[PDB]
Amino acid sequence: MLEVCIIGFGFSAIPLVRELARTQTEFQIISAESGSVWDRLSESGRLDFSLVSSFQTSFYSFDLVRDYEKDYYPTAKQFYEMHERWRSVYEEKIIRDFVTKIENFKDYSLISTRSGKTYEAKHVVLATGFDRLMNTFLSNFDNHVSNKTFVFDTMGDSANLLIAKLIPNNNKIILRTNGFTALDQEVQVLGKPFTLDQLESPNFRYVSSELYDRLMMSPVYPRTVNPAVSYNQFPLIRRDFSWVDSKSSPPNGLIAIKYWPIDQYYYHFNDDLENYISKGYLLNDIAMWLHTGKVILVPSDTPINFDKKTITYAGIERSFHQYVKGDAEQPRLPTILINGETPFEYLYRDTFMGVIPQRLNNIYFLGYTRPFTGGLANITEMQSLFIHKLITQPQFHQKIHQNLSKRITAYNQHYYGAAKPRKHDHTVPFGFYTEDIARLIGIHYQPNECRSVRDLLFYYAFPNNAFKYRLKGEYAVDGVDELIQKVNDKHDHYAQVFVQALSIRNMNSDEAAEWDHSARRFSFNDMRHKEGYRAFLDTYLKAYRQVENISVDDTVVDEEWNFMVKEACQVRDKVAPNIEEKTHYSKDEDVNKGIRLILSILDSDISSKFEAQSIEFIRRLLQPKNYELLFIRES
Ligand SMILES: Cc1cc2nc3c(=O)[nH]c(=O)nc-3n(C[C@H](O)[C@H](O)[C@H](O)COP(=O)(O)OP(=O)(O)OC[C@H]3O[C@@H](n4cnc5c(N)ncnc54)[C@H](O)[C@@H]3O)c2cc1C
Ligand SMILES: [Cl-]
Repeated sequence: MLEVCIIGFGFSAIPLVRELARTQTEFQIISAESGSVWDRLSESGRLDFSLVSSFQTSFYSFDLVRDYEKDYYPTAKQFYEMHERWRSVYEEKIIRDFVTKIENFKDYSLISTRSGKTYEAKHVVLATGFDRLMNTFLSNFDNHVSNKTFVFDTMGDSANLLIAKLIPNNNKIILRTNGFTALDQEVQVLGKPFTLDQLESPNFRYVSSELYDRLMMSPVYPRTVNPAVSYNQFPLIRRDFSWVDSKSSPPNGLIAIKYWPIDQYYYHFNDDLENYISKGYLLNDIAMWLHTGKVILVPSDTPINFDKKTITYAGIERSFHQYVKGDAEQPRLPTILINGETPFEYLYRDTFMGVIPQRLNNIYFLGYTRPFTGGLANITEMQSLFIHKLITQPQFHQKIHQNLSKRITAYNQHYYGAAKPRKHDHTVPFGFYTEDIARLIGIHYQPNECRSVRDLLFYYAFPNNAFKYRLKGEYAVDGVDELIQKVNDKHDHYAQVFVQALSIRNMNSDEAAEWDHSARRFSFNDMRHKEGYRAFLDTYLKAYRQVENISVDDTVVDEEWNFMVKEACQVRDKVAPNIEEKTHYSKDEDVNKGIRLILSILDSDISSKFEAQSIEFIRRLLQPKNYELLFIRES
């Protein structure tokens, strides 16, 4: 009987197939001839965009050890070409067919296919991805439409991409909204560029959940009164977060849009704009669009007449060309029968770590957990190690399964509390999830084993990417020592991130929120760095039109739109004048002082005013008081 059958081969399955091949475990892959969304986008010439996630978090460790030389955002073409390279390596292991049904029994499953052939396997892994309505819409979009109005009832990374393609042709965008969370995908730290995933230092949650909450949440929840942040200039961007009940922040179930702020876009791309646009680097700065009025936010109950295609706002009956509403993704699962009889109903909270459904036996799910920030690779690489160990080590399979229902209950109590289930439950902070899996497998690090300040920087501030856990032990990858060294040298050993936590250790949440927004450029949604890029935006629109071979008449003044913008931006016009120029920027000065201190004691042993108080905090990091995670235990 077949030891392992993997159903679906795209991107998520690659690291699991690698480990099964290494241990020479018997496996077979079954994957559809139709392919993936990337295949159909490639065939229609629509891989003309870029990822919302950094290279280090979006490609697997065994590629990074060869190819990493700098932080950057890959293109969609680069991502798909990597899928195809690995498909070519493993194609001899792939049967091209479509699984229609799985009958699950006590220790094996019977797999049915559209061709009529059946397969038996002890262990079955599903890696089939999601269906998304927005995908078809992206695949049929005519990007030459010009001088029209669009109404959106949803906002998300796919809607933000469509908006980026519409803005250059003088199209006007109305968002009927109940709020959204958007975050600059690259920020400045003392002028230097960092991708947002580098700033999260997740293991500081072990110091205390309250400290970590202060470190992370002021850009998401409306905690600062600073008139420069977008959620004070445009209050309709604020979401209702009354559902949150967990003390673990950012909460499981929070989602965010990641976008290019125009200042960092200028820094990277101004010298070769037409080529960068043609490669897929599109300016998608939703904060710049709100600043300029090219997008307006209106209340969710603003009335729409769908027969006449009008929306009524500011006393104006505004005609619109197209209405856009996204849909809920759903996992692409075949029929699955419990004990060969009872249809299985998929529920994220009823699985362990999104991988092990407790209602089935020896069936595992790979690729159905989504990261809050960064790429899917971090998640699926760790899931693959977890699945590989469950399949190949019976003692580990038993250790996890013997108390599986108790582990799931404990996980849900920790991360969701009494909150009712939500459709976005499957989204997790990536550096909590990777560390959780590492502790379950046993490839984690121990804070008490740090000897020097440099060791503490690696433990707490070096990002919890999957490759962090593949230097030593069971799942070691050749070349990770050099990769970690290069990343450390290019980021000053993450001292600047380490010092953030040091700086807010004694603040309450209001003080920490004010401190976060006291920088000359704070990380997220800083509306002081938009007006100065108006001339560049004109240059960008011209470049975009040249690449798409479009001529756009922008001579006609749309006074009606200008009136609607004025109504929509009343709060901005009252709040923005309160922005004050400052002589000193507390956060910039505090971080600069902290970096100098840390780099000066980098190689000091831990056992050997501000400096004294900082050294005391550092010594306490060897014995963090909030390390317990009850769902890791075997009891
Ligand atoms: C527009 C878009 C942009 C994205 N951008 C990013 C980004 O910037 N960063 C990031 O990290 N992720 C991004 N993703 C998410 C993610 O990386 C992709 O969704 C990725 O394709 C998921 O890989 P997968 O292997 O899980 O699924 P897929 O790539 O969809 O592969 C699954 C395969 O299984 C096959 N299959 C399905 N059902 C069956 C069956 N019953 N029998 C046999 N075969 C079957 C399918 O035909 C397919 O070939 C994006 C996704 C989309 C749609
Ligand atoms: Cl990177």
